[PDB]
Amino acid sequence: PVWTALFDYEPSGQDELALRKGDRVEVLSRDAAISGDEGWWAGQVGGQVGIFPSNYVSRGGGAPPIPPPR
Amino acid sequence: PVWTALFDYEPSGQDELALRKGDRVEVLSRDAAISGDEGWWAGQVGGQVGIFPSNYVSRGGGAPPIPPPR
Repeated sequence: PVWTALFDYEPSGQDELALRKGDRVEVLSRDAAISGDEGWWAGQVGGQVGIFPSNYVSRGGGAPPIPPPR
Repeated sequence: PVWTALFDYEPSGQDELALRKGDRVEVLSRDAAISGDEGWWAGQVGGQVGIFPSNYVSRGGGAPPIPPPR
């Protein structure tokens, strides 16, 4: 299972992670005790680690599906 | 109501539309009569119109969500 950013997000604080549409986001914690806020998760995109709004990602992506026949 | 590509799709036919993950895809028809094959939809990306595998897109996109409070 992977998560994919479905929207761009621009940090309004230094501990926040920028998201761009289509980014694969590695979800490192869903626990508010770590993100510091309900509805914020901790993740990584490329080399960057920070918190991001959980409603900006969708569980989806990974291996591309086999396309239907033509 | 927006559709987003969740995976990259490399065309393998002259009427096929390339997708890149995170692209918004304007869906012009879901009808196989139009696409010419079940599970292939017709759409527009980047000014080009062609067909793509319907299993590469997800309904979602539109406006970025309201982020939760910190």
